[PDB]
Amino acid sequence: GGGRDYKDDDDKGTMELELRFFATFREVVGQKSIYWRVDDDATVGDVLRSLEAEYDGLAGRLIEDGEVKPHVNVLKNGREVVHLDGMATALDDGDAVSVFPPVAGG
Repeated sequence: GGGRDYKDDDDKGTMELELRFFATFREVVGQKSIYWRVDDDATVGDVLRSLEAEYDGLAGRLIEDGEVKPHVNVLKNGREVVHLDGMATALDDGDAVSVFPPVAGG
């Protein structure tokens, strides 16, 4: 079989995630919570990787050097993945990835 099956219906193995945006990231998307369709294997890092490919207002500020970003507050089922694996935590179907832009910690 061929690759790229990032849709609903038929075999594809894509899951659906509630991507909750807050602060700057919220007004960029213009939406405070959405439901995206990525593959089941795709994790929080792939999600924000793809998010900038859509939104110019998210470009660069959600990826730093292949990880999420210093000071950016990104979450996963309410658990802020900056304290754990940001790029590849545990993303399953019906989940909720919450995101906040990088905070001035000095």
